[PDB]
Amino acid sequence: MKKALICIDYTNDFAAENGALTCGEPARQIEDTIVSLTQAFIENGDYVVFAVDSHDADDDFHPETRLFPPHNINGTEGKELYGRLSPLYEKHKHAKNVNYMEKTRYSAFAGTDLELKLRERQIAELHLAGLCTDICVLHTAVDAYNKGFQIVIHQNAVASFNPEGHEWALSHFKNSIGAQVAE
Amino acid sequence: MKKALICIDYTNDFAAENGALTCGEPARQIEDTIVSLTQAFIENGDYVVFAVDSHDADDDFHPETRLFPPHNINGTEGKELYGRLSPLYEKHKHAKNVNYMEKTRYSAFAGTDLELKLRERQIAELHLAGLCTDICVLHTAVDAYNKGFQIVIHQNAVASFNPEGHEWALSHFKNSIGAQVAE
Ligand SMILES: [Zn+2]
Ligand SMILES: [Zn+2]
Repeated sequence: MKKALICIDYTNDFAAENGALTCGEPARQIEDTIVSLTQAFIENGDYVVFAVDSHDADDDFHPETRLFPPHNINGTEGKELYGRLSPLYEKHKHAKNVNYMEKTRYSAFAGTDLELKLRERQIAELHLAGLCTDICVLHTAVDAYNKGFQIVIHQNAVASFNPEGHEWALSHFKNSIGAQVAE
Repeated sequence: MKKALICIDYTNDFAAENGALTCGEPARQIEDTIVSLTQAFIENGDYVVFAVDSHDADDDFHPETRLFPPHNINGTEGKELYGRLSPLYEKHKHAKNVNYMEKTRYSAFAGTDLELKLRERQIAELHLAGLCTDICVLHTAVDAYNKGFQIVIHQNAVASFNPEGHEWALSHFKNSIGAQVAE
């Protein structure tokens, strides 16, 4: 089918050692694999969306401001893509098949035009990568499922701080959502 | 603020011993709590939705069709509410604040008029109980979260066939989704 890759929240704040909300080693462990995956999609001409948590500094209306320290703030280094993913994007950010999409909830669909863009391009298969397996990847997958997309989870290109949550999520994807979980 | 209770998939097939997709004992273990909860909501005059999985097992177009045994099939006693929840419902089903709502995906919102009904009644706080904690309850909570509802999870009135999934889910509701997890 026509494919798209959604590369979720692979920012400094979620992966870097002093990430404002860092997932730590597991997050950095997938750097090479997710950079390779994303590059492969971009070079093969498939649709690639960098879906990135985006926060204003002064926003007492955002639900997450009740739960979390400031993170992925617009204009700060924390929001920048982590490691070798940041130059990849920089290299390709003008490409037609590359979309940088700011999002304000865990799911890449929520309050965005992701579905609009995907339908325009008649995309039927959504590949998911990024952080966290059992939060943003999960919610995105739930929306994708309910919206009728075929789903592929790249299990070596996703990670979470919580190993048990990561495991739980991969099993949920295979057994409940009926996604393909790919190595 | 205005409250509603969503009582999710508490049916024979998900709770009884011979149930087609039973969670077994944990699901039976919550019967007293979930019946007490639901009755308290009904008698207090709050909105109560019995959200019940309703499948045509004859639909190869349904994502679950080939990948789950027939469950909560219309007309079958497997679809009947479990234990004392069934006479409670039968006693109050006429009531203006009681709604029986069939659903075709895990989330109680997906393809239903749940949100319509909640808006009409100006519901601001959504209470969730039922089965399974990490499947239908989870998907329902993801949707409720993205749709901006305050969420209360009734810990002793939810259960899963998977203990690790159950614990993971309650921590997810409290920590990521910002729900109140009530004991
Ligand atoms: Zn955030
Ligand atoms: Zn079902």
